[PDB]
Amino acid sequence: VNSFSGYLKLTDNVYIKNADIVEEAKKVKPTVVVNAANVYLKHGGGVAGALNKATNNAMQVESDDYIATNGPLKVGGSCVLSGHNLAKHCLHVVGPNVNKGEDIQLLKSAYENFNQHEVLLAPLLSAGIFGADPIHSLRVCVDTVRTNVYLAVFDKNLYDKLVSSFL
Ligand SMILES: Cc1ccc(-c2nc(Cn3cnc4c(N)nc(N)nc43)cs2)o1
Repeated sequence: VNSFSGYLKLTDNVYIKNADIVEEAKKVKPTVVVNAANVYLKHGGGVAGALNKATNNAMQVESDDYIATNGPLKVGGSCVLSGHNLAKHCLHVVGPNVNKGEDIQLLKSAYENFNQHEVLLAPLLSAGIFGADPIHSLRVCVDTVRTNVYLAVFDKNLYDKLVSSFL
């Protein structure tokens, strides 16, 4: 038993809520929050910009040091860094961004990173400004992640469609 509340159950291990991921992380302070990162860990917009802003740019400073030491992530890849004031840890995961010509098939590889953590709060990968269909995205999540994932979907219209249009 944990501190998540108000989630709709999708499968044995997947849950969903219409929530801003920043407000949810501040309220729950989970062990792991997932960031929808890019390979450079440049947290400009979407989930990444919003999480970074809530850490007063400390996430960006820690990320720049990580890149200066290790180089960029892979599309489909991840790294674990601090969660700052929002979580114990932040799992930065790079879903494919279709507006940059990135391969949609790498979305499954991105979600595989979640399996290294028993419980996560996370956004839908490659949704929002990353330009994938949040619904194909939810199907890959459900068919790939085996650990306990609490999804936050910010857009009410999108949430209603995903909960409805789910097979
Ligand atoms: C077609 C359509 C309508 C809305 C959207 C998008 N949603 C996202 C993901 N996202 C961005 N910011 C946040 C945030 N603060 N909280 C959560 N849970 N998700 C976030 C990217 S585009 O796409």
